[PDB]
Order: sequence, then C-alpha cells, then structure tokens
Amino acid sequence: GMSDTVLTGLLDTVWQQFGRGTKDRHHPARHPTLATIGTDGPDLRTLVLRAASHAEATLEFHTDAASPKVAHIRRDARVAIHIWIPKASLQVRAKAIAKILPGDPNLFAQLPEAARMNYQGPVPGTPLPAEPDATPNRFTRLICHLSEIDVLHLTTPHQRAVYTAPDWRGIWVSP
Amino acid sequence: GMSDTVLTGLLDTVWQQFGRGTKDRHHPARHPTLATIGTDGPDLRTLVLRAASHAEATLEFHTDAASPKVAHIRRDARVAIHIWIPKASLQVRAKAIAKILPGDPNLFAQLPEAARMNYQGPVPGTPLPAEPDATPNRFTRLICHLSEIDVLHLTTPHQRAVYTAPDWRGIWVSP
Ligand SMILES: Cc1cc2nc3c(=O)[nH]c(=O)nc-3n(C[C@H](O)[C@H](O)[C@H](O)COP(=O)(O)O)c2cc1C
Ligand SMILES: Cc1cc2nc3c(=O)[nH]c(=O)nc-3n(C[C@H](O)[C@H](O)[C@H](O)COP(=O)(O)O)c2cc1C
Repeated sequence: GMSDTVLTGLLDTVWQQFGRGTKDRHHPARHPTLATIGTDGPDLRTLVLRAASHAEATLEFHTDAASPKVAHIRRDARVAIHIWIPKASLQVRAKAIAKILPGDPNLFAQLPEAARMNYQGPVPGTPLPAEPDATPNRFTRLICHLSEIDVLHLTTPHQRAVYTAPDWRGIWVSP
Repeated sequence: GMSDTVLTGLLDTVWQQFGRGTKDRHHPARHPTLATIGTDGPDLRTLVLRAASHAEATLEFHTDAASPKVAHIRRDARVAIHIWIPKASLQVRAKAIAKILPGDPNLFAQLPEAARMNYQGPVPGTPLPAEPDATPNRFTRLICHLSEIDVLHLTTPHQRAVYTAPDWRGIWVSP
C-alpha cells in the first residue's frame, strides 16, 4: 500500500482527473480555484480548465487581460490551484508559476457572441455603469507551470502524498 | 433586475447558502476553500464549515493548532474564502481577517476518537514516519471576520455584486 508504484499511480490518477476537466463540463476539475497574491491579501476565483499536460506539468486557463487576476500575476507570478473531487475522495492542491501568453485568435473567432462580447466590455470588477473596451487582444492564456502537487486521499485511513519538482517522486506525509 | 431589492436579496441568498453549508453535509458550502499567504506564494485548502453568523458576518472552522495554515495566519491574518455552488449558479468570494482561538474543551471531550484524531498525532504535512506531536490544546477555532463579499450570479447574462462591512449595502459591478 505504501510502495513507489502506489505513489506513481496516485500521481497518474491526479493528472487523469485534470484531463477529465478538459473533456467534461460537469466534472469538478472543469472548474478549479486559482489563488493569487492580490492587493491586500490572497485572492481566489473559479476558472475553466482549458488544457492539461502531465508531460509538461502544465494547466491552462483563459482570461481577460484587463482583469485583476492578471495584474496580480504580473506583480507576483506565484499561484495555487485547488480542486475538491468528492466522488473520488480526492483533494488536489497545486503550487505553480503562472505565465501570461496571447490568446489564439482562431479560438477567439470560434467563441459565441456573448463570450466574445464579454471580452470587450467594461473592466471586470468595475462599478457599473462603465465604459467598454473593444480590444479582442484582451483574450489571454494563463499557463500554470506546476511545482508541487499535494494530494489528500480520504480513504480509510486517510493518505496524503506530496510531489515536488524537479524530482516529482512523491513522499507520503501525515494528513 | 438591478434594483436595491435584488441586491439585498442576493446577499441574503449567500447567507442562506452558508446556513445550508453548516447543516447539510452534501451541500457545497459545507466545504469552502480557504486561501492564505504561505511561505512561498498563496496557498489554499478545503475546510469544514462549523458555524456561520450573518449578524456578526463570521464563518467558523476548526483546525489543528500545529497545522501550517495556522502558522500562515500567525504571519498574515488576511485570508479569502471561496465557494462554487453550481445548483444555485453562485460563486462566492469573501475577504476576511482570521482569528485563531482555543477550542471548547467540552466539545473536544464530546467528539468521537476518529474526530479527536484530527487534533492529535503527528504535525500535519510531516513526512512519514512521523513522531506524534505533544503540544497541548491543539483543537483550535479559526474565526473569519468577513469584510467583503463578491458574488457572481451565473444567470443569463451574469450579474455580479460586491458588499462591504459594516453596512453591506452592495454595488453592481461588471462580471
Ligand atoms: C463556473 C465559473 C467559471 C468561470 N470561468 C472563468 C474563466 O475561465 N476565466 C475567467 O477569467 N473567469 C472565469 N470565471 C469568473 C471568475 O471566477 C471571476 O469572477 C473573474 O475572472 C474575475 O476574477 P478577478 O477579479 O480575480 O480577476 C468563472 C466563474 C465561474 C463561477
Ligand atoms: C472534505 C475535506 C474536509 C476537510 N476539513 C478540514 C478541516 O475542517 N480542518 C482542517 O484543518 N483540515 C481539513 N481538511 C484537510 C485540509 O484541507 C488540509 O489537507 C489540512 O488541513 C492542511 O492544510 P495546511 O497544510 O495548509 O494547514 C479537509 C479536507 C477535505 C477535502
């Protein structure tokens, strides 16, 4: 139960679950919570998971360049990502560096009008009424390069493992 | 609509959902996500909501005094609390100050041994095998004094409001 194979298997399962978030609108990994260091303490919010790569150790989100979270990352790129997956009895906590890249205008062109329109409205969080900004370039990628995965497995008894770059081997820790 | 009436009702809805969270184990508000400032960037994790007071604008969690989250809060009391409630189409983000208080020893006396063990044994996060920690009085209250609530209502289209202590009146903001 404690073997290296089990640890490896548990990490593979975590990445499998991220993968399901990219494929299934109804899975909890569809909607991870991203924390940033904000202007007066930590801040967090839901995003849609767009892509995941176990090999590259990345998770990808899309966001509005004009939004506060992007300003937070510009000043401090250190982020954390969380999912609670109760049907699988798994909590996943990840530490990452968030990198900001331009969005794919081919994807932007495929977005529904409402989504397209929302990237070109007021700055998110601005008190209404407010002026819009028709800049399609607001469409932005957040590529989160994971450095740590802490996974709690709420079986009997609880088990918890932590995996850290660069080794990513995994160690059992006390819940 | 965008009336004062709708604004007031939306914050009432938030507090009713926190209420459900204390009472119903299967409700998403049972398990909100708490963000802290950690040792190297932001951190977050799931806790169990134990109590909520609309009148005092507080949320209460129980935790192990020896856990890292407590150490985080010792260095920086600013925290954020998040719940995604898909069935209500609500995301709630709350800014708070966390106070760490002793637990009620009469309640600790009344907990099952499975529950009591959440506050015994090794220091959470310690690599195994881990020595039991002998600190007295590890059963701890984490009281979050809320200062701002940012509510996103994922209607078609979305509406979003921000409410601020001590009056909690609200303003509409851009999603
Ligand atoms: C279910 C759901 C999905 C969301 N998906 C995204 C998203 O993918 N990108 C994004 O920028 N915001 C998304 N949001 C909105 C954010 O949670 C947030 O309100 C907004 O991005 C502002 O965050 P900020 O003020 O920290 O920048 C989503 C919200 C909900 C609850
Ligand atoms: C469903 C569930 C409920 C949890 N409830 C609590 C709890 O209320 N108190 C607590 O300290 N940890 C709770 N945890 C475990 C924490 O999420 C976390 O692993 C532990 O408290 C350590 O956090 P820290 O390392 O930042 O201190 C819960 C985890 C799961 C997913």
